[PDB]
Amino acid sequence: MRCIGISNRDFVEGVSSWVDIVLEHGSCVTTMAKNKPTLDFELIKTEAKQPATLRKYCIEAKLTNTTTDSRCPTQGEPTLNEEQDKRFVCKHSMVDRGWGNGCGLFGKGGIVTCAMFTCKKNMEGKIVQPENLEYTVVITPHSGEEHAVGNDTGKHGKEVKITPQSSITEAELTGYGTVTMECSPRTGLDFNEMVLLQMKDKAWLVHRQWFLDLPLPWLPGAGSNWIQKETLVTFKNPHAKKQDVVVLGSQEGAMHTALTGATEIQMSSGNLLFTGHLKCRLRMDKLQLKGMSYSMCTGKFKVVKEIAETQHGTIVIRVQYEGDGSPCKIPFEIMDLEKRHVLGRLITVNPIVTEKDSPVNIEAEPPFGDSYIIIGVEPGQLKLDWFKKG
Amino acid sequence: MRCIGISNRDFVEGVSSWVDIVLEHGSCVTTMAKNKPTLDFELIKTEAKQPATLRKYCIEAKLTNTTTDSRCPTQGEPTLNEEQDKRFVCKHSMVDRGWGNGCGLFGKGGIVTCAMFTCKKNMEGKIVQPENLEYTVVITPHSGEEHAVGNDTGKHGKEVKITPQSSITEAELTGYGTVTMECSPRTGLDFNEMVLLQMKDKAWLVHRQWFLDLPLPWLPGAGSNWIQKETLVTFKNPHAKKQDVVVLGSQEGAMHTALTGATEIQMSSGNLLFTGHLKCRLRMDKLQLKGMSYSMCTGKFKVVKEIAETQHGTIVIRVQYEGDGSPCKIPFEIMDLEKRHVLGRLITVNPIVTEKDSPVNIEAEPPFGDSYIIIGVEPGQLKLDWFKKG
Ligand SMILES: CC(=O)N[C@@H]1[C@@H](O)[C@H](O)[C@@H](CO)O[C@@H]1O
Ligand SMILES: CC(=O)N[C@@H]1[C@@H](O)[C@H](O)[C@@H](CO)O[C@@H]1O
Ligand SMILES: CC(=O)N[C@@H]1[C@@H](O)[C@H](O)[C@@H](CO)O[C@@H]1O
Ligand SMILES: CC(=O)N[C@@H]1[C@@H](O)[C@H](O)[C@@H](CO)O[C@@H]1O
Repeated sequence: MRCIGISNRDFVEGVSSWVDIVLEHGSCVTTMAKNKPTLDFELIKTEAKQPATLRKYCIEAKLTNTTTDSRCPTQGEPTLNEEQDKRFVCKHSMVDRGWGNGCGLFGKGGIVTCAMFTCKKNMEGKIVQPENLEYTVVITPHSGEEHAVGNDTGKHGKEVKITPQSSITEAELTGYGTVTMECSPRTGLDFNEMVLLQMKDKAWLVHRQWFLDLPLPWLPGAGSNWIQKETLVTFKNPHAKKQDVVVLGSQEGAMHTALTGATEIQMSSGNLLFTGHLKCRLRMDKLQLKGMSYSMCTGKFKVVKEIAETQHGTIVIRVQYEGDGSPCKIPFEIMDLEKRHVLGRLITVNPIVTEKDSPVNIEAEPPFGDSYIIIGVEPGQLKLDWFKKG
Repeated sequence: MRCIGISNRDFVEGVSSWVDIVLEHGSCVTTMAKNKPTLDFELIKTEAKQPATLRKYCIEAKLTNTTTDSRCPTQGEPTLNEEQDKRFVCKHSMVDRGWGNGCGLFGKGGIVTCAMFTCKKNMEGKIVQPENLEYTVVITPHSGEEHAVGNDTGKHGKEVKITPQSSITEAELTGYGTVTMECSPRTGLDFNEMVLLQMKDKAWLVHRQWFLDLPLPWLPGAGSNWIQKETLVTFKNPHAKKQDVVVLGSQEGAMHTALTGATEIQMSSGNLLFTGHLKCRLRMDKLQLKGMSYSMCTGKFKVVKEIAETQHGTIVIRVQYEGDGSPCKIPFEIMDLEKRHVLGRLITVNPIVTEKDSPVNIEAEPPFGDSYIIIGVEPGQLKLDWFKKG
């Protein structure tokens, strides 16, 4: 009864067997099948089991251990062994030389300045495969338990992992039997032309060329010497006196700007927010209603909570049984105004009392306008008035 | 003799009195005036004596102490006292509510999330006034001291501060008298439409509107609640379940990108690199050559260093006096090939020996092509061959 409360809910009625449903983060589905239990379905997680790094980008660097080799006007070209260390970034320039700084001659002497580049912070691009993602789905049967209604905690339901690969999941719905699932990872957005870009806790789904065209230092998906370090390094020699080098500073904020609200996916508890869909097929044949032998409850009920309408025109009520028959079925029927002609269906099918002092929640779909909610049988049979919106 | 060695040097000859010169970081000037000492001029610093902050921009923020007030479908509008704390950033949104999360009703209940914004790192924009800047200039007379040549240390010269305001500086050139200065801060780049933007050690000179159009949080030049914090804050409520807020991350690298090589000024030793010019007028009347009574040196000399050409066609030589007359003037003349007709002028005017064993440097301008450098008088008078470039 977890979908109750939730606006993006979806009512799906089975046949007489198989049922089709579509799940997506934030959406919920309630299935109905006749002679079968009502079930709530919700996609709770999407896990990537160690994908792949297309590339890694440095977004914040260091610049240290600066060295330099400067020749005299005559002495020719500068040389630093650092010019081979691929961790260093270098650049040649000329500077004035003369008696004043160690040369017999006067003129431009060459220089070469190098500095070790070090990455402080980075982001990674990953290649995603629905097929290979692992999905976690929660099934919560409409048992009517005193605390079932919209309980976002998971103890009222079974958690199922749908391995695109490994395949076809089966489920133990305690006291109700077994159900089966066979889903298909759906989605618009072509995925093999997209990339999961992670920056700490955040992460979007970008295109491939856009990601690869990124003007930043990088390491192969497969550190070993960053590539294109100059993108973040600058050399300066304004007055032909000496040459300085400097980094550019975190491109973190810069990146976010470029990712302006793109397909973000970032983080539902250090976890993924799957982009689109999950079409499934459910088979209930191995499932069965609970308590179809039970006696009709003959005692009277008392409204413990209060008929409250859901965003979809259904009503939810919580009653308490004070009779002496438990376990027993709850006499529930929705009638019209001339008291005779049933006008509404139960969503929480086959309502039953399990314990004297344990309330029972029931969701029903009353007709539009004026109706009656008759709980129990006379004696003190409850007759509640209801008017439906619109 | 500090300008010797330096490519951006500038030779300026006085009259018979006043002289005009232009200084700029990296450039050097050598002045000559006849019956007057040769002097080297160099603008070493430019100091801003506590300018003004037009505005201050936050380029890196925090987001903490997150709070929220969420009403039930019925309860109406959300309210947080944080909505008044100008340190907090807030945003209203709606979320699904129902029995499952604390409401008797079902529907959208309003929420309002707020979080305290804190600036981690910032940059300031300052309004610059040449007039009011203070300039430091080094005057280094061509004394010919054994270590004078291009000595970038300042002990061979006087440091003078030219206060645009306070005004007209006077100078004590020990043993040489006094000289005077009256400069004018020049520059293209209109300054009252520009701004000095500082980011730590770095700093450029940007335009006013560009600086003010900056899409970042800011504090008045005259903290008291940053303005436009949202520029760095984002709110999200994907599934109508809860609303999260998040900052955007350092815009440091982003800024640098936007400042692509603009008029940088950043840092010559935690100091300014003045953008353009400084036109001055020098009066030497109160100056005088040194040792114009001295005897002609009669003894012989020895070349201690070695005639070496400067980037401007001048030559520099260092000799040592072995005679017995000191203090005395050094017999120096440049002749042509038929040994009789002086072809070159001295830059280091009135060369004199001050101590037997203390070498003397002399800079001279030999004619183009073949010439003679005759040092001393016969006996062992030095006759050196020289060929001039081009
Ligand atoms: C090989 C070398 O140059 N070592 C120095 C190290 O001693 C120093 O702590 C560091 C910070 O300046 O720079 C270099 O790592
Ligand atoms: C949402 C709600 O009704 N609260 C209940 C809570 O009292 C109980 O501890 C838990 C276990 O069944 O389920 C829900 O969390
Ligand atoms: C007024 C208030 O909420 N105090 C808490 C403080 O105790 C805590 O250390 C900090 C970090 O979470 O957040 C807030 O400052
Ligand atoms: C550049 C050069 O010739 N070095 C000298 C140095 O020997 C001396 O200590 C100092 C003081 O006069 O002047 C210069 O620094």
